[PDB]
Amino acid sequence: AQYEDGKQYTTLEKPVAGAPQVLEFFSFFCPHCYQFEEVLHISDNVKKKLPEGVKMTKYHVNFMGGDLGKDLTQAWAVAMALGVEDKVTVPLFEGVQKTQTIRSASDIRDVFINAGIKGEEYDAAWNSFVVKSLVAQQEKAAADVQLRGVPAMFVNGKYQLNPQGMDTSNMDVFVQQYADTVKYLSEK
Repeated sequence: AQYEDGKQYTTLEKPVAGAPQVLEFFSFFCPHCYQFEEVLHISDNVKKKLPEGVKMTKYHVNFMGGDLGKDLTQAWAVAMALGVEDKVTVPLFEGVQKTQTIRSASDIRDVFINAGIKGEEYDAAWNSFVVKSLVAQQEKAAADVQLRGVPAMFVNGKYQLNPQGMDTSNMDVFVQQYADTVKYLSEK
């Protein structure tokens, strides 16, 4: 066929029940993730092609960057709880990978402050059980699929995108193949 299991995607031989429809994992320490977000704009092009009645989910992971990796998973929970993902994603990626000015939880906090989140509001969220449970969700979703690498995308808890099987000569063509593959898997 044109889309073949083991080529543009793989099937999980243990499917995950009740999973989010489109579920993407990343790390602010992850070099391809930086490309995916700032250069390729994957999440965004996928969304533009998804049918509707299908919502998109993105989670941070712990297994890169040790202690700071964990802080970032908690900060991303704060971002989700406050609905400020689209204001902190770029400065967090650049702070970790470009300027390398993020070295502590306080440095992560500064990014939110600079993005206009008030200090008390950030700290309140950081310490809240709603954020604790949101951290728990991120961990559980990753555990459910035995996640050992990012970037990663899963459709309906049964299919895993396989970008290694796509031409990268042209960055735009790669992105559409990626997005079109997600749509195909979505309609399966």
